[PDB]
Amino acid sequence: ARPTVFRWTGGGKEVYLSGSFNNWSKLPMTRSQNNFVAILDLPEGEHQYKFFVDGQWTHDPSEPIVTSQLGTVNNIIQVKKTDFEVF
Ligand SMILES: OC[C@H]1O[C@@H]2O[C@H]3[C@H](O)[C@@H](O)[C@@H](O[C@H]4[C@H](O)[C@@H](O)[C@@H](O[C@H]5[C@H](O)[C@@H](O)[C@@H](O[C@H]6[C@H](O)[C@@H](O)[C@@H](O[C@H]7[C@H](O)[C@@H](O)[C@@H](O[C@H]8[C@H](O)[C@@H](O)[C@@H](O[C@H]1[C@H](O)[C@H]2O)O[C@@H]8CO)O[C@@H]7CO)O[C@@H]6CO)O[C@@H]5CO)O[C@@H]4CO)O[C@@H]3CO
Repeated sequence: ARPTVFRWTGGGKEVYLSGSFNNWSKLPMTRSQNNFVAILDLPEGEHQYKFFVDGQWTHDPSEPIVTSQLGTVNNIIQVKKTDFEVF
């Protein structure tokens, strides 16, 4: 697994990260420079995720998106060879 950084820049007071990599639980993100950050060690390959921002599910319009099998919109990124790449 590679260290991988998620950064929410869309504002809010309290933000959780939810994704395929945590079985769609809600990881509290750390407030940092007016943004929210979380760092996970993730295997190389595809990951879907979304944000829970002040009680509302939201995706990041600046990362790629895909429609899940549930009929919902997730972000989709690919972890590659770069420690601490930011998504
Ligand atoms: O919890 C896991 C989950 O979290 C994230 O989903 C959140 C999402 O981002 C929010 O927007 C909100 O979702 C609500 C949504 O906006 C509403 O539209 C409504 O959803 C309705 C759908 O619109 C509608 O399509 C229908 O859904 C049916 C499906 O069409 C049908 O295919 C089937 O779904 C089953 C799947 O086929 C199956 O794969 C399995 O789903 C899993 C996903 O594949 C997987 O990605 C993950 O889902 C994430 C998700 O991607 C995030 O965005 O986990 C799933 C397993 O838990 O299971 C499905 C059966 O449950 O069945 C459904 C009908 O049940 O109906 C709904 C009406 O409810 O409501 C949404 C809120 O419930 O919230 C979610 C978190 O809840």
